[PDB]
Amino acid sequence: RARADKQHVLDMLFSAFEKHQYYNLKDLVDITKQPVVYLKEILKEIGVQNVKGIHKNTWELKPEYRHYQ
Repeated sequence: RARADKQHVLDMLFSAFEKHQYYNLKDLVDITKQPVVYLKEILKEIGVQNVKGIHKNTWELKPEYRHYQ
């Protein structure tokens, strides 16, 4: 089903995370005009969230169990 985008979308995340350890939702959509709700679900399973000074929305691929490399 939409898992094709999932595997292909992770490649885009690694490229984006390759330039910086943190990325907000707005930055991720510019890299992929795919529905955020779809991106958030992928980030929800392996991603993480962090609020900072001005509640900066950031996300990080949780590497705790990425057997895939």
